[PDB]
Amino acid sequence: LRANLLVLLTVVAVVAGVALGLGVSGAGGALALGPERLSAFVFPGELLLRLLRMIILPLVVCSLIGGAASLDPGALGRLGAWALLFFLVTTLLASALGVGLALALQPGAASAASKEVLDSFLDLARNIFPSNLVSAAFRSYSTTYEERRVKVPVGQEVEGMNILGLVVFAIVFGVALRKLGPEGELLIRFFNSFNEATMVLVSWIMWYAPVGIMFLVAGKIVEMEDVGLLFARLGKYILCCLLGHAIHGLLVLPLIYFLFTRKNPYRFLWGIVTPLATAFGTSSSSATLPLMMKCVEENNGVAKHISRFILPIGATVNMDGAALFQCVAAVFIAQLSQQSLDFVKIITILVTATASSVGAAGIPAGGVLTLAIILEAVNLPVDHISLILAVDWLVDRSCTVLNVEGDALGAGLLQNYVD
Ligand code: NA
Repeated sequence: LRANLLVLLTVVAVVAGVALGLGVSGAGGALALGPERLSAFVFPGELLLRLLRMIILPLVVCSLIGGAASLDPGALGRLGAWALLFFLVTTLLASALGVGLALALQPGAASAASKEVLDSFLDLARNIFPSNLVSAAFRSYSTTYEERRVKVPVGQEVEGMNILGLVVFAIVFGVALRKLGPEGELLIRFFNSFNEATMVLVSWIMWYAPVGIMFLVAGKIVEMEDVGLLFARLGKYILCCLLGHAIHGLLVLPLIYFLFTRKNPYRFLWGIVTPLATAFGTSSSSATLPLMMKCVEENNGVAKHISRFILPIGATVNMDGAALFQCVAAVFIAQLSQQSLDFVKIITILVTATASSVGAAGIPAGGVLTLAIILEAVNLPVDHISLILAVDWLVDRSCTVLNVEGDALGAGLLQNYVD
């Protein structure tokens, strides 16, 4: 049966990728391979990432326009308000859990070894309302400084898709098309057709997902080295992050889903195994978004409009795992510096992590850079980020899995709420 066949292929691909990476590293690794052969070996994962990122723009734009244009403005507003409330509550719970685990386990007991806040939030506001749509299709506004010796911000458009601005524009355009009446109907049809066509492409790219995922992990454990030393250095911190992610994903979110929707939450999770493993392989929520929409619509009973309206918004707003990681890292650095944490400091770490989780730049370091602003919100040293960079390759993937899982569970919860 194909639904189980794809899951079996994905699991086999992940296991074989880990085994192949360990074998290649044990046979000589990158030194035996060389940089040319290393890039050639990694290439299929890069190809999968390119295929996933190619169809992000038409999928998101058409899906959001169709979803907004298919609901009454009051109903759409209420649905969006409920979705935002769910996202905020889940992010707060994730941050609180991360802080609690970091304080309980004390990963900083071993002691064996940028952009401003206001500019970051102004950049977020600028990215919400893009200056140019075609430019927003592949560029985002970022603030840089010039020493005019007082530094002043300048800002320019740097590479990287502006998903948030496209999402906002698509929602507003769908609302306008709904308001038009008959005149807009044709356009709605057009966009709907376009979206369906993109879905067909996904149904093919999905079948290449396992073969890529294997390589996408194998090279990732071949490029790295000194696994034992890094684990001996940061075992407590890695355990804190991974345990927080596991508790939030396997206990808290399914508990909320069961409380609000009496159905089995793990049966729901079984239907999105492939997008979750794709998120782990790629470490990007936007790239695994199309597969998650496909699985949520097909494997689960979520309605088309609800899924295509909630999942694109959550893919940019809901970042539970990132908030958990940032809170854990901030607390860990606080214990490293022998500096006690105040209750006000806990409140502000929670609030800052939740606020800065929204609208991630999307680059692999985007979370890490975020922590810097966080560590500039409350006075803590920012050099220690170096050791955090030693293992970010795995923590980021663990974060991405949780980011997309929260989206899927929220879509299911809202679908039940409408029912
Ligand atoms: Na997300």
